[PDB]
Amino acid sequence: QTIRSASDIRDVFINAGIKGEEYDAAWNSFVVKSLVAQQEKAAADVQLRGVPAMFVNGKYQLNPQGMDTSNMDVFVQQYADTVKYLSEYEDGKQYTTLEKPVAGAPQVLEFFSFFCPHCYQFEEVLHISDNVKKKLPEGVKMTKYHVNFMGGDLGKDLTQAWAVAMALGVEDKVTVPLFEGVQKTL
Repeated sequence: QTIRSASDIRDVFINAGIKGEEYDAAWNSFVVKSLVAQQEKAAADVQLRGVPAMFVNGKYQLNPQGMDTSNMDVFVQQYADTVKYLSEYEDGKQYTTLEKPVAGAPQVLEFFSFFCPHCYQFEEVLHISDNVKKKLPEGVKMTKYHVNFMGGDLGKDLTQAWAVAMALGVEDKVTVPLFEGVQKTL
């Protein structure tokens, strides 16, 4: 169940409960085609240099380097808070303001890769994700986009695979199995 190829990614989806026909149907769908393009554009729109990264309303970029890292606990609590705050802490510290705002951007957008070790931690060690969306205000959702500038050929397939996950609404079912399958390969 390690992920070294496209078919391996398919296997993980199947073992998550998505049937191969549904996966293939979505893999080749218009919506998924459109989602891979938008994942790429949205990264380009904020001039994304790397992951993990998080942006609020196309306006603000979370700045974990300007956060209290005394310990893990305090850091996770402050990160989930800055997200709460901005979705309603001084500029240049816990967050920065984008020069040219991205209109039409999701309320809260995280960028990640199944290849990125700090992304695996953010998601399944620090639980930054779970922790921010447990404090996220009502009517505000967290979106996650996969980036294709990591992992070569396999990275692009994972970006299209994620588009399928979003297309079918099975993000919660495959996130962990996908992180595990790629990180095990490391």
